[PDB]
Amino acid sequence: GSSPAYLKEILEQLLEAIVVATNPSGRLISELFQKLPSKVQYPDYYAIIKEPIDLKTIAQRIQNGSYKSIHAMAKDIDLLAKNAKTYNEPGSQVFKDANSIKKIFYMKKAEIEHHEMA
Repeated sequence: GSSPAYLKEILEQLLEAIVVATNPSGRLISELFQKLPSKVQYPDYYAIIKEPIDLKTIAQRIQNGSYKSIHAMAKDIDLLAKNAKTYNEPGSQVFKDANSIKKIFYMKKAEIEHHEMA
């Protein structure tokens, strides 16, 4: 089984793929997902979203050793995207970027596993 250090490297690879990704315009897809919305500016968000999460939290979990599997990080990516697609609307940039983050994450997860299988 993967050591904590080996797992950390894998999770860091997955996170980096998300945070460096750009749209055609050159804008970072991850920009609005790094930190949760301000509680002062978005009290509606916190009334609506049961378990908020951002990339800062996910990064902290990677650094602290709180994930014990890749699947555990995947569940948090699912949550991140689901929340964004609940608060914002289909066709909005945040909604689109949430789906983009999910695609980037799952593609990289598949690639990492594929390499492990030979």
